[PDB]
Amino acid sequence: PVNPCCYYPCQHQGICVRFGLDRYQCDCTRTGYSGPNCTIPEIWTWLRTTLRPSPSFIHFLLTHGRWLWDFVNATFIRDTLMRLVLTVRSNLIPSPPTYNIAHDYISWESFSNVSYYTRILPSVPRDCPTPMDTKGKKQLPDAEFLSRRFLLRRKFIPDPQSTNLMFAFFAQHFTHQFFKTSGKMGPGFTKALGHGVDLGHIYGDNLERQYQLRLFKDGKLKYQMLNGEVYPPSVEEAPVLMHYPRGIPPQSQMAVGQEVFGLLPGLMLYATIWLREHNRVCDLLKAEHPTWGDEQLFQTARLILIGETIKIVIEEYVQQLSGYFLQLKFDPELLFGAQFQYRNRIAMEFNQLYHWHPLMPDSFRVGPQDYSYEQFLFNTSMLVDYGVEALVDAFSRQPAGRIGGGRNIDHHILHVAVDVIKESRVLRLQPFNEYRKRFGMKPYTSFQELTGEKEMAAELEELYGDIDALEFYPGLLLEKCHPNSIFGESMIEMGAPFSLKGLLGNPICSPEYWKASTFGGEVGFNLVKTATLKKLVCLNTKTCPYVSFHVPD
Amino acid sequence: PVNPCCYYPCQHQGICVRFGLDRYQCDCTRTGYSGPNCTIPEIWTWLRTTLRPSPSFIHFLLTHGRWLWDFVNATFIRDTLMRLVLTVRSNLIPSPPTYNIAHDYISWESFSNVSYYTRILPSVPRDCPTPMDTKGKKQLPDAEFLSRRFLLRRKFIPDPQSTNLMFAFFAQHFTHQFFKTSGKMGPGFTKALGHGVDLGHIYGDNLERQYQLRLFKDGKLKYQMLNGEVYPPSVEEAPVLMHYPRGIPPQSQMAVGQEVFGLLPGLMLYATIWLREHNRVCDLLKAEHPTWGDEQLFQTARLILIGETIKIVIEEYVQQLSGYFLQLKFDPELLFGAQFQYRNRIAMEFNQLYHWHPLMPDSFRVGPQDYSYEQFLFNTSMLVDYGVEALVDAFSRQPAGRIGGGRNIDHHILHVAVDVIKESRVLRLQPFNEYRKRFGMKPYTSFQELTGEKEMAAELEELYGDIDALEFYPGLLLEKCHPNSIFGESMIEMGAPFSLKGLLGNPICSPEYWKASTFGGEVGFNLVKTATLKKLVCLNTKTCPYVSFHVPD
Ligand SMILES: *[C@@H]1O[C@H](CO)[C@@H](O[C@@H]2O[C@H](CO)[C@@H](O[C@H]3O[C@H](CO[C@H]4O[C@H](CO[C@H]5O[C@H](CO)[C@@H](O)[C@H](O)[C@@H]5O)[C@@H](O)[C@H](O)[C@@H]4O)[C@@H](O)[C@H](O)[C@@H]3O)[C@H](O)[C@H]2NC(C)=O)[C@H](O)[C@H]1NC(C)=O
Ligand SMILES: *[C@@H]1O[C@H](CO)[C@@H](O[C@@H]2O[C@H](CO)[C@@H](O[C@H]3O[C@H](CO[C@H]4O[C@H](CO[C@H]5O[C@H](CO)[C@@H](O)[C@H](O)[C@@H]5O)[C@@H](O)[C@H](O)[C@@H]4O)[C@@H](O)[C@H](O)[C@@H]3O)[C@H](O)[C@H]2NC(C)=O)[C@H](O)[C@H]1NC(C)=O
Ligand code: HEM
Ligand code: HEM
Ligand SMILES: *[C@@H]1O[C@H](CO)[C@@H](O[C@@H]2O[C@H](CO)[C@@H](O)[C@H](O)[C@H]2NC(C)=O)[C@H](O)[C@H]1NC(C)=O
Ligand SMILES: *[C@@H]1O[C@H](CO)[C@@H](O[C@@H]2O[C@H](CO)[C@@H](O)[C@H](O)[C@H]2NC(C)=O)[C@H](O)[C@H]1NC(C)=O
Ligand SMILES: *[C@@H]1O[C@H](CO)[C@@H](O[C@@H]2O[C@H](CO)[C@@H](O)[C@H](O)[C@H]2NC(C)=O)[C@H](O)[C@H]1NC(C)=O
Ligand SMILES: *[C@@H]1O[C@H](CO)[C@@H](O[C@@H]2O[C@H](CO)[C@@H](O)[C@H](O)[C@H]2NC(C)=O)[C@H](O)[C@H]1NC(C)=O
Ligand SMILES: CCCCCCCCO[C@@H]1O[C@H](CO)[C@@H](O)[C@H](O)[C@H]1O
Ligand SMILES: CCCCCCCCO[C@@H]1O[C@H](CO)[C@@H](O)[C@H](O)[C@H]1O
Ligand SMILES: CCCCCCCCO[C@@H]1O[C@H](CO)[C@@H](O)[C@H](O)[C@H]1O
Ligand SMILES: Cc1onc(-c2ccc(Cl)o2)c1-c1ccccc1
Ligand SMILES: Cc1onc(-c2ccc(Cl)o2)c1-c1ccccc1
Repeated sequence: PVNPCCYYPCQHQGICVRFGLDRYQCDCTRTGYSGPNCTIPEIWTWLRTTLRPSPSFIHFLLTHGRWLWDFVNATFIRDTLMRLVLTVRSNLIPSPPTYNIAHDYISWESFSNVSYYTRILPSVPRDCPTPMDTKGKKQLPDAEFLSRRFLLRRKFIPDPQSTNLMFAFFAQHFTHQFFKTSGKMGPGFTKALGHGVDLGHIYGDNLERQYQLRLFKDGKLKYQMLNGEVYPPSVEEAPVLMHYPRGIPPQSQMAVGQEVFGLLPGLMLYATIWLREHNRVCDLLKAEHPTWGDEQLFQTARLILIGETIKIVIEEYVQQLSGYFLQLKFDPELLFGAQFQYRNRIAMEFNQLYHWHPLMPDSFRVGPQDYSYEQFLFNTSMLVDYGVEALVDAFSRQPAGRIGGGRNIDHHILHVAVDVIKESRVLRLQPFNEYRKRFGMKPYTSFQELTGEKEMAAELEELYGDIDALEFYPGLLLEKCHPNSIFGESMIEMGAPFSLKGLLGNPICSPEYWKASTFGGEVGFNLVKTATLKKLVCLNTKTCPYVSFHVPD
Repeated sequence: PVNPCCYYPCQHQGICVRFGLDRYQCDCTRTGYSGPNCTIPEIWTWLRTTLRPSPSFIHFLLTHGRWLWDFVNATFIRDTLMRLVLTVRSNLIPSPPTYNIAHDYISWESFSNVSYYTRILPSVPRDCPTPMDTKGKKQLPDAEFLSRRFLLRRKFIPDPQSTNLMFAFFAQHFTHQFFKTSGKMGPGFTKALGHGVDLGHIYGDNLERQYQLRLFKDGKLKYQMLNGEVYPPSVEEAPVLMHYPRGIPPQSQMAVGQEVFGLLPGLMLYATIWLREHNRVCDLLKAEHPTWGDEQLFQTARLILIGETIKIVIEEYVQQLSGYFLQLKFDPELLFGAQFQYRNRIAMEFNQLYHWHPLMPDSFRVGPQDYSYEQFLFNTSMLVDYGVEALVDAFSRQPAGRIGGGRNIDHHILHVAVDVIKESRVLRLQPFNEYRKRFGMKPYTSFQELTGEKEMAAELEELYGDIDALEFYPGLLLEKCHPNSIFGESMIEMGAPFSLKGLLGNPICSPEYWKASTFGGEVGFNLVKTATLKKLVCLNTKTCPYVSFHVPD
């Protein structure tokens, strides 16, 4: 008997449950709808859907009318809108978490065992004909044919929106503090148990690396000093597990907290500037707190860096991504009037969503010369050859690649985008239109409606067979971008809920932690409120390069 | 220079922070008060303190006027009051957690590392003359002299309130799912990382014991069958670490999930009745869900037992403790309108508070005969010699001891109460009057005001020297009880916030989990809503004994 839950009968977050041998029931409890499929609207939900503008229309409002938004930003509405953004987005995500790679249902284990990635939509039941439910081919398209013919960069397409490499590296570094899929345990499992902005990519997955990384005097961290400049220490002085090539000297590695940050120079760059920041904050704390032991200087400085990070990510990072005239604002007090769970756990769909490799260029330009991937990847010397200044300046000037549209992944990195597709299939994610539905959107009715063109659309229909079978990652990357934006709507309406729920679910944003005492008094609390990217690189530097998430357009 | 934070300058939850070499500042952020010590009231907080009745007065209201409360219970106010009780109590406890044995300040480590017990009030700074701050002797009273002369049961004082042993055993069994102090890591550390009603005392601290305890067919658990009755299996069939005496046969142990439950027969008795419940729930689920695999039957049955547990604990357990005419009610929807963090982490003061050993009698009466402690402790055969029925009947008939007043711990168990005092001193808890203050009450001004008499009061002043130095556990147990109640006010106003915050902070109470789908449809959801103690023992039994948290008065 065909498993009824593969027709996806339950609409609007209704929970499909199996009864008897061939029956099903939708749990519509607080879905706001009624009926056997959760399709009969309650009076208020009806009133809201009949008044609810198009997502692309609200994107239009936020991206037009500089005069109106000058007024909004200069008044209190700038706050109310922000509070609305935070609230309406974060509500789409379950809190506490619901599902994981092993359980398509609420369970105490999925709640307890934090080494799972969580899950927004359940799995595709294995007892169903199609691998995507019931629509599509009985075996769906090849992974590297999709990746090669639809994601492979033929010519470089720069970000229409100004995004630079100083941004993309920030996205990688920042992101790998909570995306640590362990090949040892398999797909849908994490080594980063913080599940948020804990700076586990600076301080480590465990207390071991942390102890082997900090200097234990004045709360600082261990550090080399090369050419008169401050850098991370080597495995000789701070011996911790870190992936490197098998031949480089030991005085040439560095110790950071994220095992992979030795590979790319941008990652180790951020490790450097953050570490300098931490030790500087330690200095500022000990200036006012001569009596504190080491570990309080450490923990307080860590909280200050967590605050600075969420601050910069919201007001500059997501600002650059959004293109909104509305100036986003990091004020945790905006949520003190709301029902909000200060708690995050990361979903499968959110790192698969976040694979933004098209941001990487054809080459890496530093100054007048040019480094290919083979020269840039794994390069041990470039980070210290050029001052941190010079690398920030060169990265913040070179454009980054557009993420949407398709055919904009360099051929070197392209293999990641293949594995993700295959990984999607092992994680058994639902069809693109089903996530599309769960994040408040309407499913596409044709491939040509998806891509906004006719060639890739025709071929996509030739491969998948039905739009309802398109896959999560592919369709998310082949969607048409908004006009002059860095990617289309699905990445907006899906990624934004995860990003904001993860940035403000941090307990430092709670009413309990969000006090000046938590950050060693007023100097550190204002140090979190006034943090900027320019302050972060420049305050830890001998000179100011061009530092920005956008090129000098 | 004397550490200023030992004067406890900060009032009303203000955070004492040290500046310079000899300065301090109180963080009064949302304490509702102003000023350098947090003593200047804001207008609304002033209006509330001038209208706030005495805690003992509200205790008077809740414990008098059966007619008025017949009306209140029969109407909707029965709900509003409950929502008030839940809200006002739970607000006293920090969420997310704040402190631990190692950090007297908010830190990412205290947030992350769940093997710590949390902490409501900070430690006593070590750089201070008195071990309790600044008031009292430079070395404070002996532990076993206090315990022997002030806590030792001279004659049995029965609970004025009807409490029986079927209750006290329930309190022990129920409590040891979240109190698992590990002697290996030291004081202020736990093995029960659930920190709540996860039934880790039925299913285990880890997935290992869990797998070695369930039968993996139809989601049930392993089980022996002795005399035609269902019991837990032995270490031969379910081999898991469990403390026992070093000589008893292997076919005489049993496997439960709490390592210590083999020792007392009441503990293993609850282990039995719960296990029978679980397997019965598995049967009920598979009756409607022929298609579910083993592990979904397991996880769903576990959630159902968690719901049954919180239900019984709130509406029967805490009811028996309270003596309130107001019928308490477990409805998680009462908090769906509130700002409430569905998240709990256990504090030091809450297991030290919960050491209720005076509930244990001089002897253990079963039927016409009587077993001394030496006969009852560690007894392997008594649980199976008498039917579970007969043990429930004998325990629910024998009175339990009053907890307050003092001089009511049996000499056998008395040593625990000594260690707790010493353990208090290693955990460096603050003075009794300081917790007294933080839970909304006024510090006692004299020992005779504490005990309500003159003899123990005079000697307590002779030992401690000042009431502001009296200790948490001792003063909590020497306090005068309310008239005809099981203990005084401090146990009420302190323990109630921890108990309710822990009972409703469970994620099954969240809006996300609290659905009929989470509990395998409607039969299990109503099985949680209609759970009672009588249903729990009787539905898993051949006959109904007298089962109640109170004697047949
Ligand atoms: C979060 O979840 C993950 C995944 O659930 C956890 O990591 C996994 O943990 C699993 C269990 O700890 C582990 O799965 C095991 O799978 C089998 C289990 O079979 C056992 O039992 C049978 C029979 O019973 C045996 O018991 C006795 C006891 O001593 C044995 O000697 C005797 O031989 C008897 O038969 C046997 O088939 C088997 O021999 C096992 O004992 C094991 O064989 C596996 O090796 C494995 O241990 C799984 O591998 C873990 N990893 C993954 C990726 O799933 C993770 O721990 C958890 N995190 C937290 C914090 O809870
Ligand atoms: C929750 O918190 C608890 C407590 O914080 C965690 O359990 C504790 O973990 C502690 C650290 O993991 C542990 O303390 C350790 O302390 C001594 C001394 O530590 C040394 O630290 C550095 C390390 O120097 C080492 O360098 C080389 C490099 O590889 C080592 O081999 C070599 O052995 C050398 O020591 C020294 O500079 C310093 O001087 C100290 O000597 C360790 O030696 C102990 O073995 C211990 O591991 C503590 O014992 C743990 N237990 C308790 C009760 O505190 C718990 O893990 C945590 N939970 C989570 C989930 O994070
Ligand atoms: C130099 C450019 C980059 C290279 C070479 C690169 C390479 C890789 C590779 C090889 C993997 C496979 C991971 C694994 O198997 O565990 C991977 C994973 C990943 N990359 Fe990249 N990447 C690059 C840039 C980026 C950027 C710019 C982002 C996003 C902002 C990104 C996000 C990720 C994520 C999210 C993962 C998977 C996370 C996990 O489970 O750990 N990468 N990357
Ligand atoms: C025969 C009756 C009882 C005996 C022998 C008994 C014995 C003990 C002993 C020996 C400890 C030692 C603690 C340790 O070192 O880790 C202990 C702990 C404890 N007992 Fe009792 N107890 C009894 C009844 C009760 C009851 C009725 C309660 C109800 C509150 C209770 C609550 C506790 C608590 C909370 C702990 C500490 C928890 C921990 O850290 O694991 N006990 N008990
Ligand atoms: C709930 O969803 C199911 C699945 O989409 C709907 O069931 C199908 O209805 C059509 C039209 O009558 C039938 O031909 C199919 O055989 C049904 N499939 C199954 C699996 O039952 C159902 O109609 C929806 N509920 C309502 C009220 O429309
Ligand atoms: C790593 O980067 C360094 C640059 O910092 C490379 O060495 C430079 O190479 C360019 C041309 O490739 C020269 O023009 C520079 O003069 C070199 N500078 C130094 C200090 O060596 C190095 O070759 C790179 N590593 C790899 C493997 O290509
Ligand atoms: C805040 O708390 C401190 C400590 O209780 C108070 O300080 C004491 O005040 C008395 C009277 O002025 C002095 O004799 C003591 O020497 C003070 N002790 C210390 C450590 O300063 C302080 O007065 C309180 N603040 C206010 C406004 O009363
Ligand atoms: C454990 O309890 C059993 C009771 O079931 C004890 O054995 C009983 O003891 C009483 C009097 O002590 C007798 O009247 C019963 O006839 C005995 N029954 C059985 C089956 O032995 C046993 O002695 C207890 N253990 C200890 C150490 O005292
Ligand atoms: C001019 C009005 C600005 C309001 C800012 C709200 C930001 C969130 O607008 C988004 O719209 C989407 C449309 O599909 C919804 O799916 C999301 O739930 C909602 O967060
Ligand atoms: C007339 C019945 C009133 C029902 C409401 C009682 C619940 C509120 O309980 C209150 O909790 C506070 C914080 O823990 C304490 O300070 C108060 O003493 C206590 O009354
Ligand atoms: C609105 C109805 C009010 C009825 C008057 C109730 C008087 C309660 O009197 C109470 O007596 C207690 C001792 O029993 C004391 O502990 C309390 O301080 C006191 O308020
Ligand atoms: C792009 C972009 O542009 N605006 C964005 C946004 C944030 C909040 C709301 Cl509401 O919208 C995002 C985004 C940010 C993070 C992840 C994924 C998308
Ligand atoms: C005893 C007793 O009596 N009433 C109680 C009560 C419940 C809610 C409010 Cl408010 O009061 C309690 C209690 C409840 C939990 C823990 C410790 C004590």
